[PDB]
Amino acid sequence: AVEHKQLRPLDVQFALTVAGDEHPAVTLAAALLSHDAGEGHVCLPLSRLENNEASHPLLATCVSEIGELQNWEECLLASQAVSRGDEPTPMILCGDRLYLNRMWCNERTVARFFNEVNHAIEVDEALLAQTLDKLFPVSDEINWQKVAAAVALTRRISVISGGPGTGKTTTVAKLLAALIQMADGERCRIRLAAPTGKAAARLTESLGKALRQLPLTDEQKKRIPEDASTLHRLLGAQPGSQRLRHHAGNPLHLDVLVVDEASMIDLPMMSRLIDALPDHARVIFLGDRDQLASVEAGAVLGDICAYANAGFTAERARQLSRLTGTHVPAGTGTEAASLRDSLCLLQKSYRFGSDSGIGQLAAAINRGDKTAVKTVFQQDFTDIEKRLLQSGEDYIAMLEEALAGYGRYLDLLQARAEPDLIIQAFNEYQLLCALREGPFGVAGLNERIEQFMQQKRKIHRHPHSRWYEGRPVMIARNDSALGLFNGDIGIALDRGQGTRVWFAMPDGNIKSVQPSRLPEHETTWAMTVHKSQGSEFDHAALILPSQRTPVVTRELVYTAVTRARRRLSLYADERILSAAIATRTERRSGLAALFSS
DNA sequence: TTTTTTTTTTTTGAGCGACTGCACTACAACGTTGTAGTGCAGTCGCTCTTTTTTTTGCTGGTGGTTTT
Repeated sequence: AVEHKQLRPLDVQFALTVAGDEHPAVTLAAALLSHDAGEGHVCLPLSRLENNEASHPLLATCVSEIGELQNWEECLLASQAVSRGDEPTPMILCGDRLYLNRMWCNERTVARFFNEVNHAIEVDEALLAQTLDKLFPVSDEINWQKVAAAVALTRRISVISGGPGTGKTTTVAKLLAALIQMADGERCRIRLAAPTGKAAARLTESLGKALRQLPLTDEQKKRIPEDASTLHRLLGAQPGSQRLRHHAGNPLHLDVLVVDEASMIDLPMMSRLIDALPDHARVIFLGDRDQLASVEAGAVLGDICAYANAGFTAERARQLSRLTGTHVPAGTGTEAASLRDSLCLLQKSYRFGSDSGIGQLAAAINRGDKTAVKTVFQQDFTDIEKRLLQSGEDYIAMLEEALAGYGRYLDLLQARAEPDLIIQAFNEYQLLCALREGPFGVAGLNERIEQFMQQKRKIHRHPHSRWYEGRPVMIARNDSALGLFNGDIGIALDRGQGTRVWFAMPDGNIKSVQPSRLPEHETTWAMTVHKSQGSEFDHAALILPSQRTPVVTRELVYTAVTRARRRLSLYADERILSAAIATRTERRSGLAALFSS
């Protein structure tokens, strides 16, 4: 890539410290490995290092041995920095892929967790089928949620892959209801994990409103899960040290663990969660397959769910047909039966069907760009609009359409109404941009919207006050004392006691906080796609820059499409949207070779 | 080029010198035994200051703060 050529000083200093007085081949390999680990690639194949490097004949002529060091494996193993996994070396080369020692340890831990410990819990099939028939009312055709709940309650470790609006939380509620109704006398300490606090709050309110609907008992309501915790808070991560409370000696005293949003879970946090689990806990992972990658280096959920396209096994198809009582198809071939059995694919979306163009566009994002052009082209399904953004008049037209997007918000702001309706009207329309600074970014679009509200008589703003009535703010760091998490929106207005910011709590109430008590506050007229994950908006509008950037890729446009409930607008060029679909954010990892053997 | 989380403390005196108890042999009183002197080991008090010393250019010299 363009960023991969501009070498960071960290990779150069790491290569000069690790290699030192060794050959320049080890220096170039360590620099390329550190640069690929900085971008998020877990493994480094030796074929790319051999072919796509111009210094390869130079390093071939620099080495001098009896065997001449023609292979990269002998040249790396001749140095004291690369071993086969026995000596405590920083770099590990085992399967013709060079990685770091920590990444190799976490990759082998994930492969051992998903290849060996995932055994089959044998339960009664008749009572499970009766609970699935009494919980799921649809029994006429094939329902993927029933098969997902059956394959999650059958095996210990299970991964549920599904997009937004497909009823994943209802599937988790039916799964937990059948889990408690199956084991009556056995105690079940259900635990819920989330990577972020706002997604944890959404998970708590969604599972509460899903489990209060289903009929339970007096002892069944006692075994309701209490709360969803952060992954740093469940394992006991400290700010100063990396020492965990449940690292390797005492595991977490849990029975079943549901980890929501596994797409934002990186490889070290996944390995630290795996090392904390006991030998009897059953873990259910949630997340989308085609969603955006993790925050730090690593891609766990994508490399897990890459084998979901092959299908199930021959025996597992008959097992699912005996459990669900319907016709479950089988997958052709068998490469890894445990991982292909533990996976599932959700295709039937309940909040949107084939009549809406949003789901068809989300299905056409993973396909070629001409499928997306055909999806936007014919009749637009009264849901998706596309506006070309090339010059300043297109920018003025985009701001004019954003005026109509925030029209109900400004109407409720000018009419001096209750703040709850103001927050409910603001949570229906949302702009999503890629970058932060410049003319195309967060700070550009926020300042342009503030200048446009200063121009037209819609929002009065004092230049020296910085806390005018009607500014939307968002928090950047968590604050458990105030009850607000990262990614929560607040609207500043004057109720009569002064300019205070109202936040919409997930418990149904509204909280008025002083702006002096806010730890962080950033203007949120246009959110980044990485920071808008977990939330949902009724009318989303994606804005992509004209300059080519590695942020705008297939998963970014997919998360921008799946962010919209009903209406979605686009402001991008044709060439940028055509090139962003083909350029997929691939992350090289050794999971595809370890799961194939 | 984007971005995630997190609130639990800990530990710290040792050498010098005496008190007391049990073992251990030397030697005189009545072969054996009681009294005396010393060695070794467990247990315990105790105790660890005091303080102040200065040259630096007021504007030393074409120097000089502030409004359009």
